[PDB]
Amino acid sequence: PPQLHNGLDFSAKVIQGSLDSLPQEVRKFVEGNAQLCQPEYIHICDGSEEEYGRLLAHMQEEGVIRKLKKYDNCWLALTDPRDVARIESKTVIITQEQRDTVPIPKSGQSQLGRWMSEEDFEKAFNARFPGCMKGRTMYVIPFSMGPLGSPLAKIGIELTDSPYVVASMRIMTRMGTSVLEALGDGEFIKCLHSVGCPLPLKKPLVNNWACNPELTLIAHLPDRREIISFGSGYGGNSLLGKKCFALRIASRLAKEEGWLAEHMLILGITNPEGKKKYLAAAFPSACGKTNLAMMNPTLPGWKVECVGDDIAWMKFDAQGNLRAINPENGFFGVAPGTSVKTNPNAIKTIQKNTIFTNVAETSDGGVYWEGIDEPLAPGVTITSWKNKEWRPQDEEPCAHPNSRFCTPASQCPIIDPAWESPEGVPIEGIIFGGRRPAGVPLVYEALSWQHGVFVGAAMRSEGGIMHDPFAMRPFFGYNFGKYLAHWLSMAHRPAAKLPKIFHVNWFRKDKNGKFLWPGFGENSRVLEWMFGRIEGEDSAKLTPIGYVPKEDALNLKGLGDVNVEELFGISKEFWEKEVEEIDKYLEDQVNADLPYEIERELRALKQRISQM
Ligand SMILES: Nc1nc2c(ncn2[C@@H]2O[C@H](COP(=O)(O)OP(=O)(O)OP(=O)(O)O)[C@@H](O)[C@H]2O)c(=O)[nH]1
Ligand SMILES: O=C(O)C(=O)CS(=O)(=O)O
Ligand SMILES: [Mn+2]
Ligand SMILES: [Mn+2]
Ligand SMILES: [Mn+2]
Ligand code: NA
Repeated sequence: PPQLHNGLDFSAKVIQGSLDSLPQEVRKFVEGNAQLCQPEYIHICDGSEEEYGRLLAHMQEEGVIRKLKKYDNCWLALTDPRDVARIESKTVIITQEQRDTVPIPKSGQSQLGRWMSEEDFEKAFNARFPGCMKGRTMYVIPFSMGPLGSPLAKIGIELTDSPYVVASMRIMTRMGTSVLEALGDGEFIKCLHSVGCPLPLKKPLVNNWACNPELTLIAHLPDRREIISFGSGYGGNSLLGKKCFALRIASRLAKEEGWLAEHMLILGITNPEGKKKYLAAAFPSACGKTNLAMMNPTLPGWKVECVGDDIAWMKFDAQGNLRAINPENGFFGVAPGTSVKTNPNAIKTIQKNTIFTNVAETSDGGVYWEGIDEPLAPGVTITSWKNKEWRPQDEEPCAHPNSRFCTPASQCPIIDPAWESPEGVPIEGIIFGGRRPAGVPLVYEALSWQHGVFVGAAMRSEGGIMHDPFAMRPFFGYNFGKYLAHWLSMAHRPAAKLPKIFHVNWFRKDKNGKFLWPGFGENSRVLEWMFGRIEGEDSAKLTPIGYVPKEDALNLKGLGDVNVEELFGISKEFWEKEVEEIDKYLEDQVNADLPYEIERELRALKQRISQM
């Protein structure tokens, strides 16, 4: 009799599964947080189809989702307009020393992370979590990041009061009983989440979407293997396996253990000769990873296949190959801009078993968003994401710009045969890229590994303004300076077969703000060039910024009107500005934690530019 009364025994409140079936430390995790959060019910997720349909029915009954009648088992959730995206300002990492998490900025304001003390977090935690799940179900999500059972997979337990989180996590991860069995008495990442709206409600509910914007806080405690998230039900704030776990926690572990957790798509590309290579590409959010990951190549005889569109875990094998796996189980893709033109393969994926968030609904029960490129029949009407009637004449979009689809990976018609291989896929090329409207040509190749890493460090998003090194600005699990040092150390691994490093720019514009490159499926012409360069073809011309394609090295047939002078042009004047800017940025944001080799590469680039 380990108790004097009932104890912390929550058995009486279990409505799915059994606490007795849980590994000991898992049970402890549940009951400790049950005591803190005070849920009315505990639901231990098994991951079955039966559970999933019952969950969707419950949410349908609760008014939390709408069935999209035009498609097969597709659903729509509409959110509070205050809870529409992963929120960087409320995202923090707790460590003993600030500098372990983020370099100390000379300006006194860091773009590379957001550190919170243990003391401050404890106060914030205590002001948020006690009784937060009152009147709600605590769902227990046992999930594997990476192929189930594999020793490279990592397991988490997410406790959440959101059924929307459960349904999405079932798509985005491998979840259920088999995960608990794979876990045994092993280590797991502790993931705690609440929408922060205990019953009875204190503030009004908008669009049946529970959230607490004012108290929204997404915290990480890597030393405790803990992710603790409050107040948002949206994407990266709530699906804790994705950014919180597979990037922030995992990059820190990767640093300690000799691997890599990165914001990268993984694709397999096959040339007309049937030769296949795998490539990894880091672009910032909103810069087109998912379009490339799922590309339909315009060039005949070329094939692209998707391993993953968002997150990559990578490490060397015994033979020196950099091996990559997608730790996700689905795609959580931006809906607006998705079309037959921009992503035909996504269009084919998302018509069954898919959850949409903040897109518009058509009167015949279908989905709509800006950039969909499909006219509707006259008479068909649109309900916006704000649940109002909508006309193309309105002063606002029918879908939120960050509206999403959530879709099973295995459903993708071009999903790669090896997308679940526990040994991972051999990466032969790493592609960096972002939005650079000026100065940066379509593609270049790095001069060396060290130059490659410098190229990643100098990536940009948002109109070529915001620095987003390695597409990881909001995702570093630790000090950026040390992350660079970790990337640089890869060149010292004996027999390491280092991938070639490229930088792309789909976004160069002319003087009128017109895109100089067609992009999307046409980016196959760029990947072809990369493929050949990996094969060691004599197709490259040396410049101050790296190797670029020679004249006529790129297949431009079918695009005879491309302004090649402007697209591939390199200006001494522009690049002088570029180095000066990178210098100020690294001085301000990285300073004492900058590895010497990065300083050297900045000097080397400046040097080559001075000889123009
Ligand atoms: N001009 C141009 N735009 C592109 C191309 N590929 C993608 N885009 C744009 O990039 C945006 C879509 O990419 P997203 O799905 O938002 O980016 P992502 O990297 O998948 O972002 P997350 O899913 O948030 O990580 C849209 O604005 C597209 O128009 C291209 O080849 N050319
Ligand atoms: O912002 C991103 O990079 C995303 O992939 C969406 S979310 O998972 O952070 O919501
Ligand atoms: Mn009810
Ligand atoms: Mn994406
Ligand atoms: Mn992303
Ligand atoms: Na809703």
